[PDB]
Amino acid sequence: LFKTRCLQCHTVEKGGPHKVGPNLHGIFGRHSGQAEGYSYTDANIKKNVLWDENNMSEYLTNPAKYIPGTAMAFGGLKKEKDRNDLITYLKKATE
Ligand code: HEC
Repeated sequence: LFKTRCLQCHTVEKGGPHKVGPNLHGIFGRHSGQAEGYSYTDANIKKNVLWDENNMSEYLTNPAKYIPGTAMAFGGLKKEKDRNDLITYLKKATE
């Protein structure tokens, strides 16, 4: 899932040297995009959007990825239940 869904930017482990989406590492009592990313440098962290929830279930279930209200163009994925397994994997990795 994560491998092709949401690998391009993100990671989950290791290095986080560069670029992209830094790794989420744990979405179960997180507040915003918070990791050893730098990158939240002008929004989300200041908002402090709590990630331990129900609205997230929907927001992550859909190709939308946003507890804070909004949007879409991660971009025509669609479907089913990729998030379920992903959040499962993060549970096993984190919890
Ligand atoms: C590359 C274009 C991305 C894809 C594909 C997905 N995400 Fe993402 N995400 C991306 C970045 C660069 C960041 C860091 C902050 C920023 O916007 O600069 C994020 C962050 C998140 C977060 C943390 C909360 C936040 O920072 O807003 C979550 C919970 C998240 N992303 C989830 C997520 C999921 C589940 C995706 C597909 C199933 C996904 N993202 C795709 C960049 C990109």
